[PDB]
Amino acid sequence: KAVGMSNDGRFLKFDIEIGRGSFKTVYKGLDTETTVEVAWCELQDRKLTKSERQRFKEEAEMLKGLQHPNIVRFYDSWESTVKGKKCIVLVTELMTSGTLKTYLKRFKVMKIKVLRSWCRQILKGLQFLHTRTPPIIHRDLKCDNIFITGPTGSVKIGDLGLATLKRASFAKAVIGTPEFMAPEMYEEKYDESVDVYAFGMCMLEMATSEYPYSECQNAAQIYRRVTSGVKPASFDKVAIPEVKEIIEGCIRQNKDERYSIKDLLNHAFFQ
Ligand SMILES: [Br-]
Repeated sequence: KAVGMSNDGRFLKFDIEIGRGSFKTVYKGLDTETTVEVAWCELQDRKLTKSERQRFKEEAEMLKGLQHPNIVRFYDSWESTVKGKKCIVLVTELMTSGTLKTYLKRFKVMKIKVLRSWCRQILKGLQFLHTRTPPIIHRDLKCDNIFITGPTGSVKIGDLGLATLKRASFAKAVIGTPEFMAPEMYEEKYDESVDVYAFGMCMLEMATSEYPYSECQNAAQIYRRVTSGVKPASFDKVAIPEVKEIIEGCIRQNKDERYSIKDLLNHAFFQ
């Protein structure tokens, strides 16, 4: 049934595809030690630099020991080869129910009581990562990497291994839907506040049911609006005055003017 193994043989690869990217292919896995299914994701190694390659060798060990209700479990990482393609396999907790992006497409408008519930859980996980020693910065938090455990269940934060491959200082092709980014990401100088900006945009997408800066055609058009202080058109479509007020304080142009995770958890909306 398998088409791969984890060298030590703790988990094996199957020929069942779930997700796809420009560098990633997600297949089903199975832990032999705990008899539980996992996510086998191959990452083409040839595309990765030596500077980012040695990071994976060090970051993975730290990600292994992390345990949190709102964090997708990281198990192992190693370099792999199939036929003539070099790759790196990330093995993580399997998420079958999907993401927030698929939920927002499936159910259009999201309810207020479930929005409060999930956003709090995102902040619970974000606080966890920042309170680690040394602190962990997500860098690339978006709606399609916040995974649901069920249709009613809690949310978990994923793509932690993929986070170091965000490549903000890198030039990428103009294809598909352009991704928004924090003002200080383009300069590689960032901290905890970069995840707050990402959260504010995530809550915006959860409330308005649409992708921010959709009026723009390319990423450069988004850059001009983000760096100058021009907010997305969807921001005005927020019905709830309280939710809009929280978003506004998270998507500030200056990183020093943004709310802290502590402030958002202590906020009246999140009880
Ligand atoms: Br990952």
